Amino acid sequence: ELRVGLEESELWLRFKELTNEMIVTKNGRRMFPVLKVNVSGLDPNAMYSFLLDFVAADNHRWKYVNGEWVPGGKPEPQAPSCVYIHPDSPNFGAHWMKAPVSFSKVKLTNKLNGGGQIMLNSLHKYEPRIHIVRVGDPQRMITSHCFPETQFIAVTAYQNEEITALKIKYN
Ligand SMILES: C[C@@H](CO)N(C)c1ncccc1F
Repeated sequence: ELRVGLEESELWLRFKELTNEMIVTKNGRRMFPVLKVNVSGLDPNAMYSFLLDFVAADNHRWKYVNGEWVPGGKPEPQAPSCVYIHPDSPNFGAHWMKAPVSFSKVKLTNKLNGGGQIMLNSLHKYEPRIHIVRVGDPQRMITSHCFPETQFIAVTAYQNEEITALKIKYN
């Protein structure tokens, strides 16, 4: 049976209980923590690509008020559908399953300034989602996993000083 498990779930949860924040910049910022998953029950002989996108979690934006995240207005029009191809794509099931799959090079941006970056809206909540794409398949079979532990708000700067501190502590 295909299983995709979140690595360092305990670490993600320490950020999620504060409300997680990720920085977006003109030139794109790598994530901390890094999304890493373990994979079982692929066909070790088949070839697959791994894709990552970010699903808008709400029909409103957020604001940090009196040390609390609160609904902060109506949303902006949704960010363009940005998909990151894991640089090991395409590869054998055996490759994907032998060691955790790390998305360490993906960059979050608030400008469509190219470079395979993911465009997000500041002060909007996103949930990372991994797709597994079987190569050479006439049915173009895809599997999608969502990682609710990894929810965060895109920010141009940290709002919660505890998040700022957590990021320095564990990174
Ligand atoms: C929560 C911590 C242990 O305090 N832990 C599970 C960690 N896991 C991965 C990277 C860094 C970590 F520190």
